[PDB]
Amino acid sequence: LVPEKEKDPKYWRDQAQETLKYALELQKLNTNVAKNVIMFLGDGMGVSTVTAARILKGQLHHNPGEETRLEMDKFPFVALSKTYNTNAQVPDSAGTATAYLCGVKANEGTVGVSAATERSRCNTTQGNEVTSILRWAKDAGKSVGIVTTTRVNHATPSAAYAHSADRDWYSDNEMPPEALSQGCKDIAYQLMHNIRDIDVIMGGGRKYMYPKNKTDVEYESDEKARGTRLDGLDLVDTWKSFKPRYKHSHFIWNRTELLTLDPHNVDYLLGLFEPGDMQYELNRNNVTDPSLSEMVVVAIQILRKNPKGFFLLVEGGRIDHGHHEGKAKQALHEAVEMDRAIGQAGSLTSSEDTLTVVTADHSHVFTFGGYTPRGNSIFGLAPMLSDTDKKPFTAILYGNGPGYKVVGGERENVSMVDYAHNNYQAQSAVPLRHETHGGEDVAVFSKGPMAHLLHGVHEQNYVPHVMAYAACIGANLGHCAP
Amino acid sequence: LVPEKEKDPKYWRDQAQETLKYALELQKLNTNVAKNVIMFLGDGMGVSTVTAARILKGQLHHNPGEETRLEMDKFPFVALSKTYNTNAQVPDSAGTATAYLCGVKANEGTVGVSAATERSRCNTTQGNEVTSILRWAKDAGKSVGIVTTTRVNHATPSAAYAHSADRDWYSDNEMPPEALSQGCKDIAYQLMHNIRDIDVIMGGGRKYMYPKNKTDVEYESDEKARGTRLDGLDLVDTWKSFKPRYKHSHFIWNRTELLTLDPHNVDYLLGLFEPGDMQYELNRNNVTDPSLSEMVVVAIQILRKNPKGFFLLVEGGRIDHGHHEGKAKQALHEAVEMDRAIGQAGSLTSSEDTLTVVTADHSHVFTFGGYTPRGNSIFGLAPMLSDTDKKPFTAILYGNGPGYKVVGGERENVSMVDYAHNNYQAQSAVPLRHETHGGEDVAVFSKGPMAHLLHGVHEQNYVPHVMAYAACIGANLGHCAP
Ligand SMILES: *[C@@H]1O[C@H](CO)[C@@H](O[C@@H]2O[C@H](CO)[C@@H](O[C@@H]3O[C@H](CO)[C@@H](O)[C@H](O)[C@@H]3O)[C@H](O)[C@H]2NC(C)=O)[C@H](O)[C@H]1NC(C)=O
Ligand SMILES: *[C@@H]1O[C@H](CO)[C@@H](O[C@@H]2O[C@H](CO)[C@@H](O[C@@H]3O[C@H](CO)[C@@H](O)[C@H](O)[C@@H]3O)[C@H](O)[C@H]2NC(C)=O)[C@H](O)[C@H]1NC(C)=O
Ligand SMILES: *[C@@H]1O[C@H](CO)[C@@H](O[C@@H]2O[C@H](CO)[C@@H](O)[C@H](O)[C@H]2NC(C)=O)[C@H](O)[C@H]1NC(C)=O
Ligand SMILES: *[C@@H]1O[C@H](CO)[C@@H](O[C@@H]2O[C@H](CO)[C@@H](O)[C@H](O)[C@H]2NC(C)=O)[C@H](O)[C@H]1NC(C)=O
Ligand SMILES: *[C@@H]1O[C@H](CO)[C@@H](O[C@@H]2O[C@H](CO)[C@@H](O)[C@H](O)[C@H]2NC(C)=O)[C@H](O)[C@H]1NC(C)=O
Ligand SMILES: *[C@@H]1O[C@H](CO)[C@@H](O[C@@H]2O[C@H](CO)[C@@H](O)[C@H](O)[C@H]2NC(C)=O)[C@H](O)[C@H]1NC(C)=O
Ligand SMILES: *[C@@H]1O[C@H](CO)[C@@H](O)[C@H](O)[C@H]1NC(C)=O
Ligand SMILES: *[C@@H]1O[C@H](CO)[C@@H](O)[C@H](O)[C@H]1NC(C)=O
Ligand SMILES: [Ca+2]
Ligand SMILES: [Ca+2]
Ligand SMILES: [Mg+2]
Ligand SMILES: [Mg+2]
Ligand SMILES: [Zn+2]
Ligand SMILES: [Zn+2]
Repeated sequence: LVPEKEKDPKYWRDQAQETLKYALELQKLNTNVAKNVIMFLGDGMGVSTVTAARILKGQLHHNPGEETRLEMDKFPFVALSKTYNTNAQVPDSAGTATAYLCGVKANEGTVGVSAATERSRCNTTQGNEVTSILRWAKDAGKSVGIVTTTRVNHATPSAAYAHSADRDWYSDNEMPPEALSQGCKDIAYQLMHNIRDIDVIMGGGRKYMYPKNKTDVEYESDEKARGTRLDGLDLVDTWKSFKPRYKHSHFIWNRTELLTLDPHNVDYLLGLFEPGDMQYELNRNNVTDPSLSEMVVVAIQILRKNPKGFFLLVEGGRIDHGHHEGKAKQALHEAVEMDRAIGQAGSLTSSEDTLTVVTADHSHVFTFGGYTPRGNSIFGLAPMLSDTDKKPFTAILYGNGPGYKVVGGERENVSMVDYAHNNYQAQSAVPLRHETHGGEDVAVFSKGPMAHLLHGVHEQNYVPHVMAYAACIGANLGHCAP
Repeated sequence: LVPEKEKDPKYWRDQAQETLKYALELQKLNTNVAKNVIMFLGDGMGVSTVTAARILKGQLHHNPGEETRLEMDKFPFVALSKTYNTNAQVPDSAGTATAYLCGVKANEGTVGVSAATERSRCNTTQGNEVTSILRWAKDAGKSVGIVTTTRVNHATPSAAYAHSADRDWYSDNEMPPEALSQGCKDIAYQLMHNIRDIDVIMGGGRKYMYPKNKTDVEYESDEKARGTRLDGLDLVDTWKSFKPRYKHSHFIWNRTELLTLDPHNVDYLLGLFEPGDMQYELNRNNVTDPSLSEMVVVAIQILRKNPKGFFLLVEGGRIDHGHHEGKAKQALHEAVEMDRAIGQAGSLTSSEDTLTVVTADHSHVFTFGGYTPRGNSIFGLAPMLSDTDKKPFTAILYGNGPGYKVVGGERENVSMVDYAHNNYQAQSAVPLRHETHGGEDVAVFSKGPMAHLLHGVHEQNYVPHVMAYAACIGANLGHCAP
């Protein structure tokens, strides 16, 4: 390939010098207070995923891809974070969630409780609850918002509002008899009850709000889509029942309604768009369900109204479930979508008053290599066959996962399959039903007020302490001297 | 496990707040000029590797390891860098070397020349040479030094002094006939000939300095270790012949001589401790060959004398051949050794005048996962057996390494192997003679004067432009503007 400009050294020299110029300008720091704080979480968005998603964004624009700049690559400050859990070398989504949201690391499986709480032991929850940055923001008067493509009671969003001993306790249906008897409340219940005045809530997880065997509006025929609540409660009503009557509060379940809403009119918005998790972006129906980008836009429009500010938590989410199934095309595409929503949030907010942080809870066993040439598709094959089995191999390869396919002592001859298909599973070293997480460190991109405080290699619990300090919320309100 | 201190939230909160205080203290930036510039290059040290080497270091101290802090983890500033070559999506060791040393991105295989030079096309070299930061320093009066565990003529260090159309041209013995007739000179020749006043040069690669069929001093019996220069030159003598007589210039080949040298006496040092690349740190002979840290200590002592300053290029090196051979235990120990050398250099220099940068040329398809518990050995197994083949699997798994083991249609039952052996090769998805590189981005840790300028995600060619600007060398000397 080699573009003709990339053959000339002056091109690279000017490129670096201009980057040097801006780097020198960034010595003048943004010490302003963070009126708003927005946190993007790519579930499973390791540095390997970020690079591959960069190539994909550019390749979808008929470019080689390596030289493309993701919206998160345009953030000025980058830092790594150590994801290890108190119990787990390779962490889960729940324990990490307690770290970057509540400011404390916890055991695998727990949500919003310290390491003293034992998983599935409900009687150890009491006294060990840890509040999240969401609460600190609402307690400081700011509006709060949660947007995700996974269930609203999934592990990543649940750490914002709930304090449960097990992340699997989505509704009272999944709770064991002892847990209910000890007084534990399910995650869905805690969504409406813990913090009642949560301004914006959008995402999947509809079935966990309606009583059991109740028929779902979008899929009335689906037995899976039926409600799960043994309590016989309409939590959707319970949502508005805690809201003041004089305040306009709407519940929506499909995209047509979402686009029709006027943000100046809506003071509280609850949107459950699917019984379970929302579909992948490659499988989304254009008319019925909304994309993450549009969902983030309407949220900011609603939340911008509060003069005290707002906190918004967005989760790409589905990247995790994508890597879990070994379908790199699904996961990588989800990552590009979140990047678009990050760029849109840049047009809806100002860098002077809004602190934006893009990070991930953990990495994955996703590997992308094979000495591919410049421009070679991110889902493409290696240039040469393996010296051993004389068979070609994909550039994308997983360590462990369901992509391991060995036919009778021979690895799959990939030249005859559709490896570019959306649901193709790259080869694996160890067969597993689902691919595992990764203990590697993840990146933290930060732009805005006090983003230079997210420097270097530090722990994962450190991230929310920076945001809270910049916004003058939480425990350390020293950024604004009284 | 669950450390008892980590069960209390106040522990994490205090620790995070402490990180905040120093983060704010780093708002006072280091605008001093860089008298000295030290660059550590972990050959193949991806984000997956730094985390694993972190776990290893702490575990060698009978600790869990995840909480351990590598010397590079204590650097204040981290940044990601784009490694792609002009010809290759997944880069090689040579083209990357041209970027972070000479400031321009190049084709795979070319060293010290721009993207217009074609691999093995010797007649395209003239006019396309790009100078390195090593040259800018020696042209600026500072002493210069190269320390590596690979051959002194290998790909990574060669970009410092040489401008060759092919990295395989170690000596004239490996050069094709047309290259010689077109006037191309080998790398080893260019080491002594391109830059005559290179103060310190240490590493392997003896055979490329001595005439053909000669005898290696350490191994008189090995025919492979016998010299290879068909031109019949003693490049060691060529070294001293260019050095001034009034300046003391010593050549050493074993550890006993190196530790006996007095740095106050030595003005020029050439130390070749092996015919080829030096041994792994796990197989190094204590008396004959020195560790990288020992080489760095004495090297810094010699170069510190120059009052105008010094530049030192260090390469852990053997990390790459460790990943290539699929033996993670070899590579990881190599990485920890490089980290120790970073700590040694930290006491020998001051952060006020010395800019230290640690980066990598590329990544590897090396990943570790499996939801292992806290402390589980980095070379240990997963907690549970795979649901598919009902056999255990190692935590470390390679994408496409030689570790692929199928015994009669089934992957190897690892309960029967010594996965802790130093030469064990973790399992892979695709069998190859050597494991491939990785298109993932690498980290750049920076401490010292103007280290805050290596921020965010930028290209790989940008690293030397920061160092040159801080040291007031190269084209842009505006940092010391009158
Ligand atoms: C993996 O499967 C592929 C099938 O896609 C095998 O490669 C295929 O090889 C056949 C012959 O071996 C090729 O068909 C024809 O071969 C003759 C050679 O005499 C030639 O006249 C034709 O031009 C044509 O190539 C076929 O094209 C080729 N397919 C591809 C996609 O390359 C491959 O051998 C299998 N690998 C192993 C290790 O079994
Ligand atoms: C992978 O290798 C391991 C280790 O050789 C195999 O596990 C071994 O399986 C045998 C079955 O013949 C076990 O023997 C049985 O053990 C229990 C008590 O341990 C007892 O109920 C029986 O009387 C019988 O002796 C053996 O202990 C076990 N070894 C270890 C170390 O766990 C495993 O089967 C191999 N997997 C495959 C798929 O071949
Ligand atoms: C709406 O979604 C449908 C299907 O999900 C898309 O329709 C495709 O349109 C392209 C050309 O635009 C055709 O090649 C495909 O065959 C169509 N597929 C189907 C199943 O109808 C449509 O592009 C989407 N519209 C958007 C995203 O605005
Ligand atoms: C999405 O949801 C709205 C929910 O109201 C649906 O619109 C309703 O349609 C029924 C009859 O089907 C009418 O009686 C209601 O008045 C409508 N509601 C509103 C607010 O207009 C709508 O059908 C759905 N849109 C899609 C794409 O399914
Ligand atoms: C020199 O290297 C040797 C390894 O060759 C180290 O001594 C080894 O100690 C272990 C510990 O049980 C023994 O298994 C080996 O047999 C020993 N080998 C030899 C050759 O003594 C020794 O500690 C090293 N010394 C230093 C100063 O690093
Ligand atoms: C390393 O190098 C030194 C010098 O090359 C070696 O010391 C020599 O030892 C021999 C005996 O084998 C003597 O005849 C020479 O006079 C010594 N040279 C000097 C300059 O003193 C030494 O043998 C080597 N050490 C090792 C472990 O190989
Ligand atoms: C709660 O649970 C366990 C029994 O599962 C028991 O150790 C203990 O007595 C109870 N209380 C606390 C505070 O853990
Ligand atoms: C360089 O190399 C080849 C030698 O085979 C020849 O075609 C050509 O004349 C030369 N090209 C240039 C630009 O010197
Ligand atoms: Ca829907
Ligand atoms: Ca030796
Ligand atoms: Mg999630
Ligand atoms: Mg090398
Ligand atoms: Zn996760
Ligand atoms: Zn390399």
